[PDB]
Amino acid sequence: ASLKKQQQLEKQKQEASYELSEEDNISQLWGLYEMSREKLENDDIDASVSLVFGTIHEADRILRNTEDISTLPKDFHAAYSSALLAVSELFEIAQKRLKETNTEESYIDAAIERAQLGLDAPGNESRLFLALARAYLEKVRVLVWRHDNEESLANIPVTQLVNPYIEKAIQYLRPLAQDSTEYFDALTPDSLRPLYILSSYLFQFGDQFSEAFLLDVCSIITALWLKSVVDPNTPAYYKLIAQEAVLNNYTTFAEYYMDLLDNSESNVDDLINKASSWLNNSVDTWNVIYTLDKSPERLLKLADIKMDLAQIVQDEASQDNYLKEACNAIKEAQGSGVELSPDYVEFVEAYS
Repeated sequence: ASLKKQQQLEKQKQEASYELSEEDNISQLWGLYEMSREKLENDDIDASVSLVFGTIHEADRILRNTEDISTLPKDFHAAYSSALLAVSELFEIAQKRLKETNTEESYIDAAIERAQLGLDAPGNESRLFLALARAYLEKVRVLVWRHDNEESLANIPVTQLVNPYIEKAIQYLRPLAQDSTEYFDALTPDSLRPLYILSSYLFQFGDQFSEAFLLDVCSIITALWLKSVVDPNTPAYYKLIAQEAVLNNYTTFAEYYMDLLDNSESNVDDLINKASSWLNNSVDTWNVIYTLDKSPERLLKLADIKMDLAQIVQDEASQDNYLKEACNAIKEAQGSGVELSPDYVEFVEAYS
């Protein structure tokens, strides 16, 4: 029940740890950051950088003109943190405006430090939790890169390096994913891009996590992507970005079960059903995507999903259906002028 939602939710957090181990000026800070994201979306990244540094300078100015900085709301630290992270994100251009002793990673560290400073402030915490999560996740990505490229780190296991920030990210994502956290406009598909770092980390090093941990953390991710666009009046364009991430997450999870299949001999039945289930969640989401953006090359993706179903299903009747659906999707794509790679071409020939 409702008390069970908290009893199980609590078990998720437990296994998770074990597994991983005036004022109106605030609204206007956010506006500057939001506008920087509008420019980024329009691919004018120089302007996006200007708006970002503008946000930071305005944050500094609010701070020095505030009698008591401990009264600045969480949303102030959240906006400032988000601006700092955006400098890291756009660092290739942003570095041009800075002294040479500056790094992308240092801006990620600052974004983390600034959001953490908000943990103490008054006010709604949603935007802060999102800022914290986004910054922790960019830190993960950079640590992965440092692990592959810095000689000092070569012999430290990636997971050892990175799990503490993965754990912190999940600590702040989990509450945002709850239905008790009402939607809020900083929760955009754009803002959730760092969720890809978490997904692939889990995928790439899933071999060290329980199944239950994966299912727990993956449903957090899915829940967030979906929430960023549940308002039925979200423009299709944004719905698209979220649904493609959800689809990536479903196919990734299917592939994880299919991987266990292609090794271990137990329990094929269990593994086949779970894999199929995610593959079918994929078809559903793909269909949702296809209504949002009917584009013939997408049919090749449907075909891939159906071939995976064909590959693992245990009854011939279903297998024949899947293969036929794949074939039909591939032919229609081609009939709509989509270039078929030799793979696909040969599958249509091999089939009929």
